[PDB]
Amino acid sequence: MQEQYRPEEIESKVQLHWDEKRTFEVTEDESKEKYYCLSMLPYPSGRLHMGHVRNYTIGDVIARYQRMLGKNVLQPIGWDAFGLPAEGAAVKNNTAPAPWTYDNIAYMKNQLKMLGFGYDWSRELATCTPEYYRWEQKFFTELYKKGLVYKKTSAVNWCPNDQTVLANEQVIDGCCWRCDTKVERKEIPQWFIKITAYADELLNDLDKLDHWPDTVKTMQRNWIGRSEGVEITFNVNDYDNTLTVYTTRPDTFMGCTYLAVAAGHPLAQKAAENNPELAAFIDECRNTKVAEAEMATMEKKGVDTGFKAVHPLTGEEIPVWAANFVLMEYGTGAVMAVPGHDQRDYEFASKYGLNIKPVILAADGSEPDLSQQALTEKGVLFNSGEFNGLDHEAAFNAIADKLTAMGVGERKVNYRLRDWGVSRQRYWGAPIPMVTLEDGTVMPTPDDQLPVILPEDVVMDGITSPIKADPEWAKTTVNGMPALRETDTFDTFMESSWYYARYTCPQYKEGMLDSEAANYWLPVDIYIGGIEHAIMHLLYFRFFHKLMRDAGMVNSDEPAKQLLCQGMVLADAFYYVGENGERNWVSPVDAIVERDEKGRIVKAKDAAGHELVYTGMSKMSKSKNNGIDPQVMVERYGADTVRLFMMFASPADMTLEWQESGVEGANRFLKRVWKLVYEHTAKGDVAALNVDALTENQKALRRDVHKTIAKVTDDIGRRQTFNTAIAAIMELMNKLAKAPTDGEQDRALMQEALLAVVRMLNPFTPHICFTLWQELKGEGDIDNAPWPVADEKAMVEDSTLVVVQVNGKVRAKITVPVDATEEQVRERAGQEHLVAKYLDGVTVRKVIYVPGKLLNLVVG
RNA sequence: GCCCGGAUGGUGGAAUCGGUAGACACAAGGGAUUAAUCCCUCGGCGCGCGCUGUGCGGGUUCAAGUCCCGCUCCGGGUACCA
Ligand SMILES: CC(C)C[C@H](N)C(=O)NS(=O)(=O)OC[C@H]1O[C@@H](n2cnc3c(N)ncnc32)[C@H](O)[C@@H]1O
Ligand SMILES: CCC[C@H](N)C(=O)N[C@@H]1[C@H](O)[C@@H](CO)O[C@H]1n1cnc2c(N)ncnc21
Ligand SMILES: [Mg+2]
Ligand SMILES: [Zn+2]
Repeated sequence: MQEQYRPEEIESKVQLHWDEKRTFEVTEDESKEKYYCLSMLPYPSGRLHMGHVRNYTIGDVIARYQRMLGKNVLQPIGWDAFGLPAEGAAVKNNTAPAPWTYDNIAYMKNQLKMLGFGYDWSRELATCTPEYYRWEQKFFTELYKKGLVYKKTSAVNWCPNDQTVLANEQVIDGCCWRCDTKVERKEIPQWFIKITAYADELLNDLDKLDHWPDTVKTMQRNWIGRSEGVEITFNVNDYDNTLTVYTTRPDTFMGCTYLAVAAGHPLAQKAAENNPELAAFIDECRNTKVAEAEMATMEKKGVDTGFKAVHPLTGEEIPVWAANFVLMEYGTGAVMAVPGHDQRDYEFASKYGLNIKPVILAADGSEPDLSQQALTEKGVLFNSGEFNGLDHEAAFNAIADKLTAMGVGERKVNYRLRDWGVSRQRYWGAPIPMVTLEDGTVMPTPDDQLPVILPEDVVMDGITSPIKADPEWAKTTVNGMPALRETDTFDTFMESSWYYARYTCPQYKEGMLDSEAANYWLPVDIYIGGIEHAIMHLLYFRFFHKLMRDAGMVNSDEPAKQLLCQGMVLADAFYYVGENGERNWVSPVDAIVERDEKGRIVKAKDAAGHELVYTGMSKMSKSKNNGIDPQVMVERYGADTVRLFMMFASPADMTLEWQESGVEGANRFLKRVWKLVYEHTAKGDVAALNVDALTENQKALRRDVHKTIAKVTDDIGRRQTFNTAIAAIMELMNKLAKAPTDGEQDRALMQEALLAVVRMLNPFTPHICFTLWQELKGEGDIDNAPWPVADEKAMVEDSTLVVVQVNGKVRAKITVPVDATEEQVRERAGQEHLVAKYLDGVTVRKVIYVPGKLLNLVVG
């Protein structure tokens, strides 16, 4: 062992030992107890950033911790290879998307190995290979035959000149980010999977997931949005077709003064032939972007349709209106509007001067005041004909039964959750196995023709997909006649919805899953990822597990037992507009900045000379070009230093703002650990520790060693608060530094401490601890060595601290024996001069005493 | 807009079940050997003391960073970024 700590010589040597001896490669061992520690697989963007490093350091800490407890730990790593960013970069760099992705996988694999995460590299998966996507294609065709797949029309962003589908990200400030023209909605047929079939199952099973956080669960409940209500049907005067509308407040039905409808309705098109102003409004709604954010934020405009719907109960003609806020997707694409008891409809009725009818009494039983706002609260009916006097429950059922009896109404469970649309029209994705014959009939691709392989060797113009551009690729022969297979590709969430299952048997050529291997590992014990995936991915993740369960592939009802949603690693984001209106995102390292007195950014230039637009802090990504590469810091300070800093800076779940300051404390700390072991082991071997032959200084030191083990085991195991665990070890290291190591009992005690401390740091800093474990002469490799257990006899306290307050404010602190009564604490508290100062000339009104913790004397 | 989080010294954070606010670190200042290491000071205002202090305004309690009511600002998601 050298005196100086040199990471460059140590770390690469230890990583080679793990690869050659195959330390973290594991099989389905029936003797050992299993632990599946899963981190979410990355998109191969190009470089890693500190967002990636935080995610995988957390998982490797848990995987190494659980390994030391004596369990067969599976920590897999793969690649979510398909995606949009591969296509844009391929055209820009003059390559195909396939080789761009494999080079990024090659680069990032090296970075992960250099960081030294104990992964099972034998179970590696690239989702862009046909070995992977063959089984989801096979699963999709099986899903179609069960009746869980269907085709329908859906709104899509469409740049009209180029004639290509754009994503939400590619639209910016109205116009399209490539060319100068406004983006429009286009109705296009697409494949959907019936996730709403499993709506109640996904919703109700959140109760069983007790080890998931309430942040994620409450978000999913509100996303699914189950809702029991009534679909009311209407007739129109000079129009044949009926208008059906959904509502959760049928009690307020007698106060319905008008009806609102979305722009893409048959009634709106019928009326727009004669009416020129309505025709102008419908063509304006093309510019409405496909996103809930910009749909709600815009001003709630509208125009009168002209047609008059007949209110079934009152018999009154009410005007139909067009509107922006009326979603085509949610409900029936049409609503009853009660402005008297809905804040959205009140604003609409106030603007355009529609009738505002009050039909619900206030809490007191008096008529409502609707001069300022609507009365959203539920109550007793008035101004409702026969339904007057009824409460909310009776009014709901009475108007439901009436409209059911009339035959223009029905009770229905409605979900906010829509069906999962999986058709994309880009190249770099798994092809959808569906075939349109010469007949005209559409049917699944047969089993002999699976997998429908995507051709990797291609050239891309940028506008159209090469598989779509070439008409020869689509050709095939099914049922003894020509046919055209689907050129649309899958959503990238499809590949990430079952990758966790495929890790159990990735080289299994027989089917989608080997059930012996799958049921051994599954369900997942801990699933670590971003809070960014709270809803979207995690809902598909769960949904897809239930489909595989119903297929008879897996036993468990839920895929993951525990979820650890780490906070986002944030960073500043800057950009300047290019020559042809293209957003060039500049990195914070390049950007020269002039700050405010408070800290906020005011101006923003770069090295060249562009006025950069500051878009606040945001998550690190290649999209906004604000990711910070760990390769510089790893080569400077070492992987262990980088890893330790990410865990020490903040607790896992909390959102971190990235900063370079703090890294030097981790490097200095590892030098202090190295120095203390160097000075200890240089003296030589040690004697056997006599437990009951120690001084009070030696007894107290050993108490702190075992108390740190109890804290660090709890902080990692239960709490996942790694910053408090690392801080607890830093305290113990400072006490061990000050402790003298002269005699036999001192060095015997120092052996026990250093063996414990090196084991507790092994999860965080595995490279340095592997080296130090051999120098302390421990049994075998540290990776397989057992986790330290605290001794209950060693941690016994003789006395306890007690704080002495006077009217809440602290005046004294005293040491008192553990087994001590309230009177004994009061007597000791009286002897203190700072306590007795505020007790003179005043009476003790009340005495509060927390056993062995606090005393608060309330004084007049 | 809607849903879910966050705000604590110059800085990242600790206080685990309402009970000592600032552990453990970084940055800064000064000292001590002669880049590296070890010491000292470190929320604010006026001392081996007193008041005050956890984004802003109220409230409950013997006691509030923690619980309650009303806001501000900052982040995540918002169905084609992954
Ligand atoms: C399952 C599948 C849908 C996952 C998908 N392939 C994916 O997300 N790929 S990835 O490359 O963007 O990320 C991989 C992991 O890293 C986390 N992460 C990313 N950015 C940050 C950040 N700024 N801060 C913290 N964590 C981040 C992210 O949540 C994920 O767990
Ligand atoms: C309180 C007065 C009645 C009120 N006016 C009402 O009918 N509300 C509908 C229902 O009560 C609620 C369910 O979430 O959303 C509304 N709703 C139903 N479909 C849609 C849609 N497509 N778009 C926007 N909101 C909708
Ligand atoms: Mg602050
Ligand atoms: Zn365009």
